[PDB]
Amino acid sequence: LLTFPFASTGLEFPPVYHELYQQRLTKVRLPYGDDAYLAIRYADVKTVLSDSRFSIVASLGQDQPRTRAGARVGNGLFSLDPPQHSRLRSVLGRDFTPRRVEKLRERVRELTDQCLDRMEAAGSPADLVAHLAVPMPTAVVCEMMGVPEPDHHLFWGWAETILSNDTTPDDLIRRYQEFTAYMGAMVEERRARPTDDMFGMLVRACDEEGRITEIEMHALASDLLSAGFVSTAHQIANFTAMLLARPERLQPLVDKPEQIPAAVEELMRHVPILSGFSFPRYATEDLEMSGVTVRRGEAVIPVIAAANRDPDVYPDAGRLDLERNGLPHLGFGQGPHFCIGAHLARVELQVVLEALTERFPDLRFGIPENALKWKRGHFMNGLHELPVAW
Ligand code: HEM
Ligand SMILES: CC[C@H]1[C@@H]2C=C[C@@H]3[C@H]4C/C=C\C(=O)NCCC[C@@H]5NC(=O)/C(=C(O)/C=C/[C@@H]4C[C@@H]3[C@H]2C[C@H]1C)C5=O
Repeated sequence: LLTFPFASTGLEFPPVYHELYQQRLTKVRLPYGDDAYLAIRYADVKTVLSDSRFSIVASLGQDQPRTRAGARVGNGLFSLDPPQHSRLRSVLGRDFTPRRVEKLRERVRELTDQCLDRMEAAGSPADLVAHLAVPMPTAVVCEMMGVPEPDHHLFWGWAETILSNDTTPDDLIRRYQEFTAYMGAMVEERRARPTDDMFGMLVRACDEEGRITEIEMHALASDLLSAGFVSTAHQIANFTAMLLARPERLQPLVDKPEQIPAAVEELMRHVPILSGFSFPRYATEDLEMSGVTVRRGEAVIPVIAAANRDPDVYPDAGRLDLERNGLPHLGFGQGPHFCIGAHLARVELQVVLEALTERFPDLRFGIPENALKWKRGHFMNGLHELPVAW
């Protein structure tokens, strides 16, 4: 069988997809676990993520298709189908609606400003990744939850083990052991004095309301502290890099600040954030997909990066047109597991571009472009460093 993931470097979209779009659904072999079909068409990836005939749970003895040694199993939102998924997620729901998240815009700019003060203080050329991409989204969610600043490094280390393809079940055991004790302390302390942060709301939901159990309370906090900043950090650098590599660099968004939200959406469609793939889904009944009968139990991988370049949904899909304003990308997913932080991420990315254009309109790469240190063979695509000058 065709091997997957496919060869690519940086944010390169590999040409093999232009072949597969014209072809029927094709089966592939993965680094670990069972084989799977590759959903790449826009409508198919949508069906995998939102049709109730595709379950995220391997309830038929499947060995999960994956790029990581130890399979991704736990008690959080990615381990559940509706309605069970829907009940647990509703514990967090109200805190991530657009109405709640628009309120954080001011603070997001505050932290973004503080990061750039430090970056500018360090002198040109400086590493945008270390000075902004990493600290800002980390600070945002950690202070949403109630995690103090000097412990941020701990949650970065835990998050990277989850996302590293060389993680064994043993490392995941270690992470789990270390994360449970740390959150174990915050629980005791919030039981000994309430606080108006988000982990404190989880403690009320477990202890006062009986809505959730202790391990569910822990799981939800793990989900948000694992999925909640590393992806944004990668995108801040990926987006800036895409923009700085063009002749006009940031000038168009300097000239037309009102077009920043669209640029954020276009970049979300264009950037192949993933080197691997997310969770496979499993057909719960026989069904037809791009000329193939997918049988009950068989796995299908939703390749978000290919959906976002469907040749019939997006004309000239390889072109980054910040005015494209195309049909809705699947970059935050779709259906039940559609990113709970989608708006927070849009807010974070919009503000970063506001602050960078208003402050460094002549931003530019600080090293030659071909010297850039793209991460090789990682789960997410991105940069080890992003030197910038101004
Ligand atoms: C650019 C930044 C981000 C991107 C590209 C992104 C993308 C995604 C995607 C595509 C999914 C669905 C994956 C699948 O269904 O297989 C997802 C799920 C999730 N994301 Fe995000 N996300 C981003 C930022 C965030 C932020 C800021 C948060 C903060 C809460 C977050 C928390 C989550 C959680 C908890 C889930 C699982 C939800 C569920 O299973 O119900 N992500 N993300
Ligand atoms: C740019 C967007 C990214 C996105 C960003 C973060 C998510 C990752 C982290 C989310 C949750 C999390 O760790 N919770 C702790 C429970 C343990 C449980 N046990 C596992 O082993 C496990 C995983 O490995 C999960 C991997 C998630 C892949 C997700 C990524 C897919 C892309 C679309 C579990 O869910």
